[PDB]
Amino acid sequence: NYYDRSVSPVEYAYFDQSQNMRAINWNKIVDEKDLEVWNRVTQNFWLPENIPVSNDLPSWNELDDDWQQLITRTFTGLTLLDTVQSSIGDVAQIKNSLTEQEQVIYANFAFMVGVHARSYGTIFSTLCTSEQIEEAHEWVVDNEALQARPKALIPFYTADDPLKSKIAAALMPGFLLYGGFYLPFYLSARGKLPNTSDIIRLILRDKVIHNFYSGYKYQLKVAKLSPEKQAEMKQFVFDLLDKMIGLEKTYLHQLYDGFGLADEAIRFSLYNAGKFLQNLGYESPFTKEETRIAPEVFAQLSA
Amino acid sequence: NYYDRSVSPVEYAYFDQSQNMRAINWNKIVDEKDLEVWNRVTQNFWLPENIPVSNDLPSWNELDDDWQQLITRTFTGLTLLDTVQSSIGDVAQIKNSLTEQEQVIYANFAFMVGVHARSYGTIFSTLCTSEQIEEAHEWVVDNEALQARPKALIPFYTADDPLKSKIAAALMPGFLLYGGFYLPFYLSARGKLPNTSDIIRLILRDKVIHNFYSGYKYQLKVAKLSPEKQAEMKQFVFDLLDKMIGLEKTYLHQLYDGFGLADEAIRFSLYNAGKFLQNLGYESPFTKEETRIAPEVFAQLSARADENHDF
Ligand SMILES: [Ca+2]
Ligand SMILES: [Ca+2]
Ligand SMILES: [Ca+2]
Repeated sequence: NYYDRSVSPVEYAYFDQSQNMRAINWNKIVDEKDLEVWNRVTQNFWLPENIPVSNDLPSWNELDDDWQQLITRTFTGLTLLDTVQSSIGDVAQIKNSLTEQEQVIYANFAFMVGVHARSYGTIFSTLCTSEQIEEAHEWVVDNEALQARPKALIPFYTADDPLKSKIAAALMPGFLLYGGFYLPFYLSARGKLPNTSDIIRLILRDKVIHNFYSGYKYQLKVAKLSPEKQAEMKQFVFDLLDKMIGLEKTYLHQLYDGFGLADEAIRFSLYNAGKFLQNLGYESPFTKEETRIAPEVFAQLSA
Repeated sequence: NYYDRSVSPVEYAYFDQSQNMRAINWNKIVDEKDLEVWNRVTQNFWLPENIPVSNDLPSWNELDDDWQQLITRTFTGLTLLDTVQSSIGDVAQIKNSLTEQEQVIYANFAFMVGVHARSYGTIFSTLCTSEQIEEAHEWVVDNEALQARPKALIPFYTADDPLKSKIAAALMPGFLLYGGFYLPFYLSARGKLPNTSDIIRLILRDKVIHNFYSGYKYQLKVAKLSPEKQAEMKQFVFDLLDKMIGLEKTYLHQLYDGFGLADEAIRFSLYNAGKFLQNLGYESPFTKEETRIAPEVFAQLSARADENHDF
């Protein structure tokens, strides 16, 4: 068959030029799961302009300067993480794909995480002053605890280990932003910024698929490895997650300093750390007490 | 100001870690052209399943096996070029961006060229047999003239010269597929496969912007260079275009062998070669005779993409 004696262009470009290139074949596909994911993420296309964030103005005006600062800072920090994933992380997955369709799906992911980053700008334009916006950018650049998180993960994207790169690509949508996502749901549970929470739910509708898919592809690759190499990768995952949780806790304590929200946000974050691990085929070590989310906040998350 | 003492993440990842990272700022935009392009390409989002080509079945079934084969082969060849650009070319532009928004726009481009590639499969699903689809894939793999074209561009994407990479990224949507796009417009001008041409026009509505945008960013960067380096880059562009035209001519004569379409297709290609040069800030050397397109074909080429097909 033509497929078994040719390579996809990205394999030609970065791995092996010994055989000629094949065009993508969407009429005969290797993995049915790729078509399912492709259809879902493309049919879920959205842009921030179609949520009426202006209707949040009354409840925004109920919040003082400190709360408004917290929200702008929180969201600008999430914007940084999306900028990392759109511009580096998801595109780095393309060349390490198992299938042709997967290469196209990661292109979609990079674009949609771009749209996620863009959506915070829409919220800021609708609600924040230009000085609130600028202050939050200054704060993000100068917050070492914030910066430590992407600085720890970026090297996996730029190094030559596809499995470690894949783990980072799952960890970003699966875990790293949930500490910040706590804030809008905490607020909307109390009748504040309901339209902003609709944008957050559109973002999560994508991110849950991004985490699942990267975890799915990770599991396919690692299952081929020897038991010793499988154990080595598991050890790497739990060690990296442990480090990222340490960094996330430090950052969230700084972010929410004065508001009391950090310990709840950390539990919300750890619930998702467990989900991240589950999507890689591992068991969550975290207790029900460690991952406890208030019913009113969980209702916002799961709507 | 925070912006002037920080770097974007992709700059941090690949080039410069002397400063901390900044989040993309969509509230204070460096180049309003980026916002204009972002808004247009995102508003133009479409998916090929929304343009069913089941209504092409009557005119498709009129065509003999040779014409059906030609179309399947031509489109599978265009699918390869889209696969090259989606999986390698456009994403390679992200790290060489002048602005933050440009990084996100090239992510959009890579995705949408993926959609372009996807669209041919939806056409084949409706019109082609399993055997026709498989034969075309075999033919593309084994056709050296076809292969030579993306093989000439890929090295620029994987190498570390950003301007040469940018030129390649402009040449793909600006020039390399038009020799093949001649076929559906030749057909639809004769009342054949009209719905397929709607898909081609949706594809072109994106590709014209991809070419414009890469050409625009190229011009901004080369304007900063010394006159000597500008002269070096101009010579590279015309040299690369000359090479690509030679490779395209050889491929189109093989593709259209027995149909007589190759000389018209080559003129159609060279018209777009001129536009490619113009979008890079250079003058087209090609004569009116060399780039002559029939009005009935140009009518199909230039018709507005149907807004009803938008997502
Ligand atoms: Ca405003
Ligand atoms: Ca508390
Ligand atoms: Ca002729």
